[PDB]
Amino acid sequence: GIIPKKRQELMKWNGWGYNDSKFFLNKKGQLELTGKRYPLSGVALPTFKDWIQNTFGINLTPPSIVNEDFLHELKKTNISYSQEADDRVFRAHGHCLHEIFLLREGMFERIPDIVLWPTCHDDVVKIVNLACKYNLCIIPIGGGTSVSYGLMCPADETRTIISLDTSQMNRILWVDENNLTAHVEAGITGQELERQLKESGYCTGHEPDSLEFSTVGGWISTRASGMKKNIYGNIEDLVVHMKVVTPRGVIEKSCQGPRMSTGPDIHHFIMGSEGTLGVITEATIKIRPTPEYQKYGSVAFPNFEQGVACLREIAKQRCAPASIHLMDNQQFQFGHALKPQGFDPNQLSVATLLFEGDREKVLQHEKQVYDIAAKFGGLAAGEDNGQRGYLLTYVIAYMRDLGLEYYIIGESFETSAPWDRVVDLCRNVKERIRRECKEKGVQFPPLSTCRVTQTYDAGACIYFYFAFNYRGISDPLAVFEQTEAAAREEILANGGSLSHHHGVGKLRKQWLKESISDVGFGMLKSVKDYVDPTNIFGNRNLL
Amino acid sequence: GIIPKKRQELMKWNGWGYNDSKFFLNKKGQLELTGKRYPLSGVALPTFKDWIQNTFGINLDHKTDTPPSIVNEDFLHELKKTNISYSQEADDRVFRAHGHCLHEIFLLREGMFERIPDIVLWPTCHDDVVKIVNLACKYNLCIIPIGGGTSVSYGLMCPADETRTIISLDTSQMNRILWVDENNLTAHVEAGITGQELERQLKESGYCTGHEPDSLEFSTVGGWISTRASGMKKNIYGNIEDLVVHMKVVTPRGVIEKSCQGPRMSTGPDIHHFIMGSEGTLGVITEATIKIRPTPEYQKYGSVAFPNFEQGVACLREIAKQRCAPASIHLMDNQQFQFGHALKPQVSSIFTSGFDPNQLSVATLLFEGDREKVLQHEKQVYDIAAKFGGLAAGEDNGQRGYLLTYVIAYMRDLGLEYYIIGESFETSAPWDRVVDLCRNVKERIRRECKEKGVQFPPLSTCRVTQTYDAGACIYFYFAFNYRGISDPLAVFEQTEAAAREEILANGGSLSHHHGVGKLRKQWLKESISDVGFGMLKSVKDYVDPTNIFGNRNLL
Ligand SMILES: Cc1cc2nc3c(=O)[nH]c(=O)nc-3n(C[C@H](O)[C@H](O)[C@H](O)COP(=O)(O)OP(=O)(O)OC[C@H]3O[C@@H](n4cnc5c(N)ncnc54)[C@H](O)[C@@H]3O)c2cc1C
Ligand SMILES: Cc1cc2nc3c(=O)[nH]c(=O)nc-3n(C[C@H](O)[C@H](O)[C@H](O)COP(=O)(O)OP(=O)(O)OC[C@H]3O[C@@H](n4cnc5c(N)ncnc54)[C@H](O)[C@@H]3O)c2cc1C
Ligand SMILES: CCCCCCCCCCCCO
Repeated sequence: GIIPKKRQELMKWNGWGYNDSKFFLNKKGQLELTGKRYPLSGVALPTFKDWIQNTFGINLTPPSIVNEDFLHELKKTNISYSQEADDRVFRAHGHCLHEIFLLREGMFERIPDIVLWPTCHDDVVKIVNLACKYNLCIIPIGGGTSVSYGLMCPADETRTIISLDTSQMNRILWVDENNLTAHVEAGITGQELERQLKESGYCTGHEPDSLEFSTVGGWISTRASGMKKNIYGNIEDLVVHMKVVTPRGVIEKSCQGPRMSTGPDIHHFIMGSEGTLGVITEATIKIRPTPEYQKYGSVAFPNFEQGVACLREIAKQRCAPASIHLMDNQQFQFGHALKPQGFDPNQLSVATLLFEGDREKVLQHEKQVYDIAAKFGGLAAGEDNGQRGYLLTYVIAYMRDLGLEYYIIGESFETSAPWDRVVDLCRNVKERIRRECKEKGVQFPPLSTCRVTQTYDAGACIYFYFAFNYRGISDPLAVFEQTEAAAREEILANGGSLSHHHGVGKLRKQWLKESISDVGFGMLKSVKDYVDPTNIFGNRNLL
Repeated sequence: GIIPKKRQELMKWNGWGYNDSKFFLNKKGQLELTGKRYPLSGVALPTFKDWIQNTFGINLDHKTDTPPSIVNEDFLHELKKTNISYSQEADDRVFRAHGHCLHEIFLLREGMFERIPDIVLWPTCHDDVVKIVNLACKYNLCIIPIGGGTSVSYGLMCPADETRTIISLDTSQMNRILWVDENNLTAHVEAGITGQELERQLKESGYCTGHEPDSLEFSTVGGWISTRASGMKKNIYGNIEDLVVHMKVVTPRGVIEKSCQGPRMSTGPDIHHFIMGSEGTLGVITEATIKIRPTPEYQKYGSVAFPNFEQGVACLREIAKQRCAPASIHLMDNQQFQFGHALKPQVSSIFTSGFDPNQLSVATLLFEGDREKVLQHEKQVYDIAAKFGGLAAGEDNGQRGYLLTYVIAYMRDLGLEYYIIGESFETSAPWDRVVDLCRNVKERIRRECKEKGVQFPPLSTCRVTQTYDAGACIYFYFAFNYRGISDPLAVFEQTEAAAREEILANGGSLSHHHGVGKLRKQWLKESISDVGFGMLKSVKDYVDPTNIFGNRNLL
């Protein structure tokens, strides 16, 4: 769980995840994941090659510029640092298709000048003070999992850029059993956090698909949302306290009250601030007893529309299981071709379910969902379609790399939307993608798939996957980037949000002002100018 | 429920609630409420008098010019062209010069305010509010919004040295439901609508919000958003921050509004949270989208008696750990149990004063939802309560407590008639501090009162009113007979400030829901840190550069 300083040792320098885990062909011509890390690791997938082929129509460095007297004072602190090219390049990007393309086939315009590794809050304080005194720029990094250009260094930033890496600041400080909270350092990952709590009988239940690398400070910065938010909350519900180092000083509430009325909630000034205001160093998070029992389920529907109506009714009755997804036909089959070993199969849709809690509770809940689903032509579809629909959110980032080795570019994007817009939004957005690809000269209809991933009282989170064979297409990236901007326009035109959880970074900046209004934007600017008047936190996300 | 412009016609000008509802001595010499509004209205309460007497040491036989309107003539000329209703009448202005703190009421009964609004305006829509804010930029005016006037933090008090013309911008005529969306289960409303009228109107379509603060009869959507209001059934429905899905705000800089109605976003820091808790300092909230739910099938009341307060707390904690809190659960201490008891109809004899009865505590419970779920739930909660010595004290005690919430504020006026000053205050605290905080804060109150030369021990009681994962809301009530005391307001105000220190020192917050206003300003920086304070200031300075919104709450 602890990220070592030298990341490339165990992680891919040009891709998602670990070095020891990549899809290859076993000695039977079947796709299989390498290594021993996962459930699916070493598990052969007889059907997956046939799925790719049929679906896509295929066969199968800048110098370190640093002030010498700053550097001298930094030697005195004993904080570990690096000016090595591979360290700096590793931290120059997140996991946008664009950025991954560049790493494989080119170089970044700008990369951090030096990497620093504080181990505690006081080290962060020194670093922020040094950056004030010497006029440095700080971009914080935790997991490096940003999908929003949130870690990209601005091309024209001429100051020394410090990549402030939070990975060695990763302790559980205290677990409070009476209040059911855990106070942690911001660089701890989801994986390591859960491993450690579990040993004491607790969990956080915060499970973003990137939990392996993505950190507590990253979740707060980007307003992260987890797979089981229906039980545990999204990040804004989980956090009860935080400590933040800004150029102006340290933000921290004086007490750990569960809920306050003491003016506008300054925790909300920091959540969603995407590295632009300071460094979150410590956070207090709600914890829970480990669930007794878990069960997967799934449900088939005659079409997408009926499935959507069903999830809505589920949310209306306020009995969503720990997690419920709805997949459209394409994705269902994407998922179906992940197995080892009527209704109109064009439009047939599948919901996946995950229940957790005490056993007779789960079992009693499971019967309540199926009845509700019965009303909408849904029939129980069994456990293992359940399991593997989820593992489809979890390995996908491995698949994207595989895709790239065979001239396939793909990405995901998401929106939230009100319940009465979901059906039209999905249909119109998937179609917009097909139309744009045609018009740009893509020879094969792209993969254009969506799934509903979160329900709320007022609406849903919608996930989209988009991918095409770039065969005899001159410029594959830029076509892609244009198609994805068009899909955003389609999303906003259908009443969807700029983002549900990924965030804005530099990728969705141009839309922020209309989304939050001019004055809204102005309010954000005015906090930035007060807390960080010299713009030390100059990743230039959001504004 | 639509507030008329001239409030004093229906409402007390020197106290809480309606004109037709007050306590009095009936012809049998027993305390009774006049009028018909409440379930207790017109019901004799034989034992109340004794309790007052036993608890306060009074026999109950012993009872007890305005600033000119300064307004610029050309502004006034431009205001006439808008057709926005206004008044410069003294009684309209005095009405809107206060909330419901003890100190303010005392003043209304025995003196006059240093400073009251110069003019009252009644916009009926969002565009009116924009005209008024534009007019105040142009003419250098100051604006204090008011909705229900139920602030208990000095949130509405006009600063004495404010020299500009003060506009009391009254939102009571902005009260419509603009749309009820049944696919999305949301309602879009104008900010001036009251809890009571909002629910009444949703009910006709099959809906409710379930936000029920004790002041719902007067308090408003805009008000709730400004003060971060908390309602009794937040366990089911959420507090104000969970209920609001969208809002529209008018500021001197322009109009704050998100472009979409998504349930949840990651588009930077959530600007809704800049406006919730702003207490009138930034602009007028004009419109808001709120979650609604189908009207619950069935409601059920319950109660449980515990050996002591401590065991009761431990049970509440455990209910929260299993996450099966009823729609509402209150744990009241012994004194409050006994007070409840004084309000039953059975007339005792005049020669007449396995649980120990001056130690036991009572939790009151309310469940709502589908009949079937309610009943499983009820049974589940009692099973837990039993593991803590809890025995069901029955549904009539449950129903009684939940009715008495809306009549308690009328009791304070009664007390003031007989030389008794009292006030409530609240805090939120971590689970592991609740027991000590309650004990120490109550004991601090007694010590303070004795040391300030109060003859008779004060009423010093508490209840736990909300449970959360991380803690609880605790509600205090504090009251004493001030006969013989030289400076009673000063004594009270000093005691309440010591209780507040005693609260902070025991791990509790500055406020769970009443908020800061001008009453708790001195503690804010330390509560939120200097930089936290700094950040709020920077938004105020951007959104309201010339401090048009000049009630001076918070900062
Ligand atoms: C395969 C994959 C799956 C994903 N699944 C999910 C998901 O389920 N749910 C979800 O919400 N997101 C998901 N994401 C997006 C991303 O993981 C989240 O936004 C994550 O929270 C970012 O955390 P991190 O530690 O990697 O932050 P980083 O990538 O390291 O940084 C993100 C932003 O936060 C700033 N920042 C980071 N740390 C701090 C700090 N401590 N103090 C101040 N600023 C800081 C950075 O400067 C940057 O702007 C996924 C991404 C990938 C690639
Ligand atoms: C007996 C009693 C019981 C109470 N019970 C509760 C309770 O259970 N829960 C709870 O949370 N509170 C309770 N309160 C406190 C109070 O009702 C709440 O704080 C409520 O939110 C105030 O709303 P209001 O409409 O009366 O606002 P007002 O007092 O009229 O306004 C309060 C503040 O908000 C401003 N304001 C009003 N409208 C707007 C507008 N639309 N835009 C911008 N600013 C505005 C005012 O200028 C002032 O600063 C109680 C008060 C009393 C007296
Ligand atoms: C082999 C098929 C390629 C499909 C492309 C889909 C890529 C989605 C990965 C992005 C990760 C964000 O959640």
